[PDB]
Amino acid sequence: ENGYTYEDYKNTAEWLLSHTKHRPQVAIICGSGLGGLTDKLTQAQIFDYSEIPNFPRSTVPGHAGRLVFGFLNGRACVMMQGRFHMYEGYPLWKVTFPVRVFHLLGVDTLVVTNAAGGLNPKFEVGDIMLIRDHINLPGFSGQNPLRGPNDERFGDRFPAMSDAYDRTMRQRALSTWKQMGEQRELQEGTYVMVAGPSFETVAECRVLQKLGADAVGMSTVPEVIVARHCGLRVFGFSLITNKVIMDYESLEKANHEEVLAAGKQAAQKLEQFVSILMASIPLPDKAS
Ligand SMILES: Nc1nc2c(c(=O)[nH]1)CC=N2
Repeated sequence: ENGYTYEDYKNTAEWLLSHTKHRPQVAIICGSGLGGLTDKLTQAQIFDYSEIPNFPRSTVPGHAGRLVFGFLNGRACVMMQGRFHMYEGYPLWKVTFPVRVFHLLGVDTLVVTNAAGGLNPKFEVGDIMLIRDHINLPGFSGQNPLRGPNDERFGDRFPAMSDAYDRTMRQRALSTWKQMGEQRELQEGTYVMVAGPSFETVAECRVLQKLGADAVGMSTVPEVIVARHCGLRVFGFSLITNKVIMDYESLEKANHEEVLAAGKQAAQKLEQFVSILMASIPLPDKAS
C-alpha cells in the first residue's frame, strides 16, 4: 500500500518485463549471508535496485542491493539480494514492494530466507529452520505491510495467514532434506519477527521464547504477509546464526561475531538446499 499505487507496481513490472527476456516463476529473497545463492543462477541478468523504477534503493550496503533474474535448477527465478528491513527505515510498504512486483512479474511462489537467532534450545548455530509459522510482533501493533486501504486487485482486505508457510512445500522440503539425508535434523518452527535493529535483551528472549517463537529475526513476515495476500505460494528458512537466554553469565553478549553460522558452510548448505527445492516447486503452466 501507501506511498505506491497499483500503477506503480505495474510500471515497475512492465519495465522489468520489457527489460529482461526472463519470466520468473519464482522469487527468492536472501537473508544475510545467503547472498551467494545468486551465484547458482544461470543466465543471470542483474539489476541494481537502483535502476528499477520504483524499487527502494538500499540504505547503505547497496551492492548487496540487487535483483538478479536467473534460472535455478529448473526454475525461472528472480532473487533479491539484500532484502530491505524496517530497522533500516523503509516502511513495510517499501520493504515488501518487491513481493508485489514479483506477483505482477508472474512469480507465483516466493521463497524467503533469513538469518535468525535461535531461541529454541533444540537449536544449534548452523541450523536451518524451515518456517512453519510466524509471529508478527510488528503487525500486532499496526506495523503490517497491508495496512492503509486495500487493493482488491492484489488480494482481500483481510487475507488469512494461518496457511502462510505453504504446507505441501513444507513437506517436499522435509522429504528433500532426507532425500540427500544430511545429519543434524531439518528444523522447523515459528519465526518471530521483531523490528528493532538492536538485539534482544535476555528478558526479551524470554518473552520471545515464551510466546513460542523458535527463531527471532527481522524480515520475512512482511514479505510473507504480502506474498500470501496476493496468493503467492510461500515458504522459507532461517539460518540459525546464534542463540542467547539465561541471565547467570554474560561471558559474552547477543551480536555479529555470532551471525556467520560456521560461515559459508551453513549458508552454502541452505543455498544448495534452496537450489534443490527448486525441483519441488510445482511448475505453473500445466505441470503434468
Ligand atoms: N533479534 C535477533 N535477530 C537476529 C539474531 C539474534 O540473535 N537476535 C540473529 C539474526 N537475526
